[PDB]
Amino acid sequence: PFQQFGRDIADTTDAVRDPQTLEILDITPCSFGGVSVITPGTNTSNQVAV
Amino acid sequence: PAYTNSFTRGVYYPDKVFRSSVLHSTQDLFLPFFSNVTWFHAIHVSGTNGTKRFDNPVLPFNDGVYFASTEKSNIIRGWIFGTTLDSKTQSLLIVNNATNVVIKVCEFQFCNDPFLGVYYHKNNKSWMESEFRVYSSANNCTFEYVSQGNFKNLREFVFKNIDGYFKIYSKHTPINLVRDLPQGFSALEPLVDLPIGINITRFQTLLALHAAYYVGYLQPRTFLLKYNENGTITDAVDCALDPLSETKCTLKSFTVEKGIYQTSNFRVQPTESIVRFPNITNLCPFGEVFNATRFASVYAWNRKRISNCVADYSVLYNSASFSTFKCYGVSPTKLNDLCFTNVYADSFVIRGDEVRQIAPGQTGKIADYNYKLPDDFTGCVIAWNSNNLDSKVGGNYNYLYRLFRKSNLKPFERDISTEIYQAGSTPCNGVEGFNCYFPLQSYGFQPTNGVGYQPYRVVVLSFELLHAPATVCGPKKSTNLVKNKCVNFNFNGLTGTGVLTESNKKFLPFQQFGRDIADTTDAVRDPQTLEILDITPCSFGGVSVITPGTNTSNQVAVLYQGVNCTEVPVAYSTGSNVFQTRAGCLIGAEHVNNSYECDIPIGAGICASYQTQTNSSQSIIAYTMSLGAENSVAYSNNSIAIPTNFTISVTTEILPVSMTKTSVDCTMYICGDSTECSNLLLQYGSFCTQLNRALTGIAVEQDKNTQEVFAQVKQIYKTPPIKDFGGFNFSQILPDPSKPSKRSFIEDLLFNKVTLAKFNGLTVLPPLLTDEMIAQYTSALLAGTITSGWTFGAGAALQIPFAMQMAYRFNGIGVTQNVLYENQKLIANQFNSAIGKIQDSLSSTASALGKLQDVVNQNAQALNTLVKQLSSNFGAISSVLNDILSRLDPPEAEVQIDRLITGRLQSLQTYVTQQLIRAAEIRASANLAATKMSECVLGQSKRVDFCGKGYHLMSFPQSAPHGVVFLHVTYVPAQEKNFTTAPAICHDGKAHFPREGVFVSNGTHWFVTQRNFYEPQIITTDNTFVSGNCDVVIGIVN
Ligand SMILES: *[C@@H]1O[C@H](CO)[C@@H](O[C@@H]2O[C@H](CO)[C@@H](O[C@@H]3O[C@H](CO[C@H]4O[C@H](CO)[C@@H](O)[C@H](O)[C@@H]4O)[C@@H](O)[C@H](O[C@H]4O[C@H](CO)[C@@H](O)[C@H](O)[C@@H]4O)[C@@H]3O)[C@H](O)[C@H]2NC(C)=O)[C@H](O)[C@H]1NC(C)=O
Ligand SMILES: *[C@@H]1O[C@H](CO)[C@@H](O[C@@H]2O[C@H](CO)[C@@H](O[C@@H]3O[C@H](CO[C@H]4O[C@H](CO)[C@@H](O)[C@H](O)[C@@H]4O)[C@@H](O)[C@H](O[C@H]4O[C@H](CO)[C@@H](O)[C@H](O)[C@@H]4O)[C@@H]3O)[C@H](O)[C@H]2NC(C)=O)[C@H](O)[C@H]1NC(C)=O
Ligand SMILES: *[C@@H]1O[C@H](CO)[C@@H](O[C@@H]2O[C@H](CO)[C@@H](O[C@@H]3O[C@H](CO[C@H]4O[C@H](CO)[C@@H](O)[C@H](O)[C@@H]4O)[C@@H](O)[C@H](O)[C@@H]3O)[C@H](O)[C@H]2NC(C)=O)[C@H](O)[C@H]1NC(C)=O
Ligand SMILES: *[C@@H]1O[C@H](CO)[C@@H](O[C@@H]2O[C@H](CO)[C@@H](O)[C@H](O)[C@H]2NC(C)=O)[C@H](O)[C@H]1NC(C)=O
Ligand SMILES: *[C@@H]1O[C@H](CO)[C@@H](O[C@@H]2O[C@H](CO)[C@@H](O)[C@H](O)[C@H]2NC(C)=O)[C@H](O)[C@H]1NC(C)=O
Ligand SMILES: *[C@@H]1O[C@H](CO)[C@@H](O[C@@H]2O[C@H](CO)[C@@H](O)[C@H](O)[C@H]2NC(C)=O)[C@H](O)[C@H]1NC(C)=O
Ligand SMILES: *[C@@H]1O[C@H](CO)[C@@H](O[C@@H]2O[C@H](CO)[C@@H](O)[C@H](O)[C@H]2NC(C)=O)[C@H](O)[C@H]1NC(C)=O
Ligand SMILES: *[C@@H]1O[C@H](CO[C@@H]2O[C@@H](C)[C@@H](O)[C@@H](O)[C@@H]2O)[C@@H](O)[C@H](O)[C@H]1NC(C)=O
Ligand SMILES: *[C@@H]1O[C@H](CO)[C@@H](O)[C@H](O)[C@H]1NC(C)=O
Ligand SMILES: *[C@@H]1O[C@H](CO)[C@@H](O)[C@H](O)[C@H]1NC(C)=O
Ligand SMILES: *[C@@H]1O[C@H](CO)[C@@H](O)[C@H](O)[C@H]1NC(C)=O
Ligand SMILES: *[C@@H]1O[C@H](CO)[C@@H](O)[C@H](O)[C@H]1NC(C)=O
Ligand SMILES: *[C@@H]1O[C@H](CO)[C@@H](O)[C@H](O)[C@H]1NC(C)=O
Ligand SMILES: *[C@@H]1O[C@H](CO)[C@@H](O)[C@H](O)[C@H]1NC(C)=O
Ligand SMILES: *[C@@H]1O[C@H](CO)[C@@H](O)[C@H](O)[C@H]1NC(C)=O
Ligand SMILES: *[C@@H]1O[C@H](CO)[C@@H](O)[C@H](O)[C@H]1NC(C)=O
Repeated sequence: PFQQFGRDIADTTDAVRDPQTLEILDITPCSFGGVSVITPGTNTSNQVAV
Repeated sequence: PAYTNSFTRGVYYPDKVFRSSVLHSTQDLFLPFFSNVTWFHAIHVSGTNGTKRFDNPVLPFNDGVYFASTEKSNIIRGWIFGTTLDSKTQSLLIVNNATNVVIKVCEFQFCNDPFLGVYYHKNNKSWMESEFRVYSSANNCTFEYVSQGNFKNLREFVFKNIDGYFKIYSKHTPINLVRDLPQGFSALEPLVDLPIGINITRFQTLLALHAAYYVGYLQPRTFLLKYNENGTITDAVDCALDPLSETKCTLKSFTVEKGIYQTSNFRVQPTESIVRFPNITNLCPFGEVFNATRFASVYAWNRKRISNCVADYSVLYNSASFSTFKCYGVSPTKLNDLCFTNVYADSFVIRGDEVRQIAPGQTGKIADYNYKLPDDFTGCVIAWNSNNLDSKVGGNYNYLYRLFRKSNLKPFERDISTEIYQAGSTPCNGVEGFNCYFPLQSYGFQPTNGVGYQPYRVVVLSFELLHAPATVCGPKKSTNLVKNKCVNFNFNGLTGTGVLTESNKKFLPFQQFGRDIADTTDAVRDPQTLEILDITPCSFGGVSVITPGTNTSNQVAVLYQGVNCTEVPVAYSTGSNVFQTRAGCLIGAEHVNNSYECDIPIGAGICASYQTQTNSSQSIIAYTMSLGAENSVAYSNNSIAIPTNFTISVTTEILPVSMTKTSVDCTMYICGDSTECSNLLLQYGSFCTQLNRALTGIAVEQDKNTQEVFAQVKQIYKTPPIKDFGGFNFSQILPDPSKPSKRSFIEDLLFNKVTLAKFNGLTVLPPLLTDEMIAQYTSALLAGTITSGWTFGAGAALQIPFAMQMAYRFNGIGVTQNVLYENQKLIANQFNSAIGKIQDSLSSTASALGKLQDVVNQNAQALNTLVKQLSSNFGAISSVLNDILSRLDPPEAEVQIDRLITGRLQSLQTYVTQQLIRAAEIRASANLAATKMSECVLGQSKRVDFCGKGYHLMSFPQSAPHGVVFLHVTYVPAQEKNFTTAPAICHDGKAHFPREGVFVSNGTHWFVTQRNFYEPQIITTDNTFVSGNCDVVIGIVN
């Protein structure tokens, strides 16, 4: 009951609480990064891959 | 009186924050632990006796107070929190019972202290007989709010104030124990925080006038805070309280282990600052000028330049001979030690009414034609009247003044010229009168005039702030002589902290300063006397605290790094125990004449430890550092020793093989979906483009090292499930068929030790080989070194029989397969025992993984940095700068974000510099690991003593988070067979030897053997061949 905000070991927001009703919650960042292109040599064809 | 101290209680939650399973050395306002507190007996009298003075429990709100009285009826109601209570501050009233409160903030002008009458036939909650006075003041109500007896509970409350807003903390802990101060801890949570807007300096309790009890204080300390798995305050430790307080603070652990730890440096404060100057005023024109025959007039005010000297004007003030020592622009005080460009001595005579005219902004005939002070108002008035020193009967009008001119005098214009004045039109030519009068008149003053119209002795000082050198400076305040004690000195410009001791040099007249080889302040010469001085910074050094692990008790210790004892706040396990040595002013450790083996060196050769000694025990002992003790094995010219035994000990020295392969979304890291920040960082461009380039180069370089050190052959190999060796087996390292992944137990113990460690751009690139597949490799590597062995080098898993695989390994340090073939069963049994000791140590001594767990520790710590310099906000007050950008006007926001982003680029270049230097060190380590796997696992190097401590017999890879263990199987000799020896034997009148062999007899027979084991044989021409001569050989036997 003494909790209004949250954080975690690495000082990152671990949980936030709806301040109008009390239910467990977590925050996991959406994409976790990552945009790269696995394409073969452009001397070869243009069939791309992501 | 009685002054029993309080327990570890007195704490509240730091602020409006929650954060679980995590420790914090958070800075806020706390009651010091174990500080002496009161035991206030102000309790009621009884019907027949029970009397006492019964004075009031009163301790002013010194930064905060802790309340720990365990009543049994709680008749105390008032909680008077007023800044002063003297009818001028809104004293908030608090009355408490079972968790509900009424609130009022009225003033207080009570009598004595608001008191009641406790008697018979009354007093539980109601009266039926009234009494119980409640009201004593009513002026304003600026804020308000409405909601066996053996120690059933405790009503304790901590009170603190920040920014005016006040936080009540209450927690009615059930403490049935009737013994004493409960040796435990439980914090206090805040119900209502409300902004009274006034200081709190005093709190006082309701009483009456006509058994545990505690009340303490608060100081701006800072605590280590521990929150349990369920997330609540359980135990806390200070920083500045004891040496172990700061030990825990700098290690952020309730379970600190033994060692020295940097805490701070004892910035020994200088006792006094030594102000000093030349010996005398050095010909100041002020002790000689005032007594003069006659002054000059105002139009002819004298000019005696002041320079190349000092003047002490304070002694003039205390001579009480000035009618004015007030300065305009500058102040007469702080005119002493501050000096100006050019100064002049001007002596002359003014009128009392013309004392006004000589002042900034003041006008007059004198101010118009006789003297003007330029509008850069930096001037003074110093004078005294002359009715007693320049009085003359019949009066003196020799003091004149100019009275005709067209405009004002120029700055500092002294005019004596008699240029022909003509305001009018006609040339006067002797016709003088209307519009032709002479431009000179006198003053015509008598001694009998008023003091204003009386003569004045006036000397004014012109303090011009010109571009020329300033050479009229301040007075003397020396006699601050200092010898061998740490002080500050001030030789008018060149300073130095520390001591001023006579030194062994000579000095030169033109010289005044000093220097040294490093071009820093070394010696100074007294301007008032000739003395060959020295200056040395006060103490510096350091404060590295020695202590055993906090699993052991709180016997604390301090150390001063190589500094003389000049600070001794010492006060039967302890006592007057000062001992200075080469380490410096060591404290809290009895000096020991003997020196056992060192554990934790502290500086210059001392190791303070925590062993036990017998005298009639447990204390901190130090000694001059050593290693074990001295050893003395006699080293003749014909004596050897050779081991009849040995050990196969798998020492575990490990190597960081990779890093948490973090990338940086440079723009997004700096600018998490923010428009102008992204724009500006793209405009800066090249910076984070090459930072990303460098970190990608990191990623690729360490995963290619990961490959070559593991996929040395890209062809994977899987260990056959047929684990059959008769004892040589690798149960807890070889993959277990029944396990989920094909790891083994030691991997499990490594993994569950990830207790040392993605929202803020900490983009964790997955390893090219994750747990399961990095294990796939490492298992393949183990399979290769157990089955294919060294021939794994060239892409072909050329299997070899293992029983001869470690035979060739032993030959890798020149050990013939004999000892293996005759001891392999035991060799394997103690191999398994060594592995079991490894697992037991890694499950029982975390320092066994020490350096790798540490390197992972600062990997995570560097990531946490990268996160937390966003807190290092440089002048902003939010983590991500986008809201600061939104907080200012888009041009003004552009301006502020300019230098926030420059600081952020500073942080970027910093972090990447540390990451690159880690990359370099870990890259050398990676090539090291490659060499270990290659020259040490894919074979066996004749390269001695690098595959872990001691020799190398075998080495095994196995996964680790961003690392990899190497089971350094070292050969270490055990026995000492110290019988005689020689270079060779002249058995044929000439030297003898095999490809290599020491000739080491038993006396009974001559024995020849290797040089790492005792496997002797007799001299025989088959092995120990014949070469050399017996002509000049030294130490040989006939
Ligand atoms: C700044 O300028 C002032 C100007 O007066 C100097 O004051 C004089 O300084 C001299 C020497 O500097 C003083 O001579 C003193 O001699 C004493 C020895 O006593 C014998 O000799 C005297 C000579 O008359 C006999 O009468 C006497 O009976 C003895 O036979 C010393 O003990 C004195 O030492 C004191 O002063 C020096 C600094 O001068 C300090 O370092 C010492 O610790 C000690 O305090 C001194 O040498 C003379 O008496 C002074 N007279 C006056 C009127 O001041 C200052 O000395 C000068 N500043 C410095 C640093 O020299
Ligand atoms: C180099 O150093 C290592 C350790 O640093 C040594 O390892 C030790 O090896 C010795 C070899 O003997 C071990 O000694 C033990 O002796 C026991 C004696 O038992 C005999 O005698 C009793 C009567 O006293 C009889 O009842 C018994 O039947 C035997 O006739 C042996 O029994 C021990 O054998 C072990 O295995 C058997 C298997 O069944 C068990 O039953 C036993 O209980 C026992 O566990 C063993 O031989 C000694 O224990 C080893 N050290 C350690 C720490 O274990 C190397 O030997 C040494 N090399 C040299 C050359 O000295
Ligand atoms: C964080 O702290 C919380 C509070 O301390 C922890 O809650 C614990 O949860 C357990 C599990 O239910 C409680 O266990 C017991 O409760 C019984 C009551 O018995 C009666 O009611 C139960 C239903 O609850 C019923 O099945 C029985 O037949 C009875 O009808 C008590 O009698 C037991 O003594 C015990 O209290 C705990 O009470 C509660 N903790 C306690 C003891 O404070 C929570 O789990 C914590 N989280 C952790 C550990 O991380
Ligand atoms: C604890 O104190 C509070 C406040 O003094 C009490 O709350 C009020 O008590 C009065 C009687 O003293 C009632 O008339 C009110 O209805 C109560 N509630 C309010 C004002 O909101 C409370 O009764 C006290 N409880 C105990 C056990 O002493
Ligand atoms: C509060 O205290 C009064 C006394 O001041 C209690 O009165 C007692 O009542 C019991 C009856 O249960 C008598 O046996 C005692 O002799 C009384 N005490 C006297 C007359 O001094 C009252 O019961 C108490 N009430 C509570 C709720 O504690
Ligand atoms: C290696 O050999 C030893 C001894 O022959 C085996 O030790 C067994 O370990 C298990 C572990 O749970 C015990 O339950 C057995 O009692 C031990 N002794 C046996 C089976 O005789 C070990 O299992 C072997 N490991 C491999 C991989 O073969
Ligand atoms: C080798 O050392 C031995 C002893 O350490 C030497 O033998 C004698 O040593 C003592 C003291 O060192 C001398 O007083 C004797 O004169 C030595 N005797 C001889 C015959 O030298 C020995 O000299 C050393 N050198 C060699 C080549 O053996
Ligand atoms: C395209 O490539 C043809 C064959 O080269 C092969 O494929 C490339 C991708 C490389 O892997 C190379 O080592 C292989 O041998 C060429 O015949 C052709 O000329 C190339 N066309 C270009 C380069 O424009
Ligand atoms: C507690 O008692 C000790 C012993 O007399 C005393 O030195 C100390 O000053 C006391 N603490 C106070 C008065 O805060
Ligand atoms: C009553 O108690 C007080 C305690 O302050 C004590 O001094 C006094 O002697 C007691 N009365 C009698 C008659 O003993
Ligand atoms: C204490 O009083 C000063 C008076 O100048 C005031 O400025 C300050 O804000 C007060 N502090 C608190 C916490 O009310
Ligand atoms: C603390 O832990 C070390 C670790 O081995 C141990 O040697 C020591 O005996 C322990 N002492 C106490 C008091 O727990
Ligand atoms: C500390 O004092 C001693 C003598 O008390 C002196 O020899 C030593 O040089 C001093 N330390 C330093 C750093 O000068
Ligand atoms: C030898 O023992 C004495 C007795 O305490 C001690 O004072 C002295 O410092 C010791 N000497 C050394 C070199 O430790
Ligand atoms: C081994 O060294 C000791 C000296 O500690 C010596 O007394 C002994 O004689 C030596 N052994 C042999 C066989 O010479
Ligand atoms: C030396 O000779 C005796 C008698 O043969 C033997 O018992 C002993 O083990 C031998 N020692 C060494 C070190 O060779």
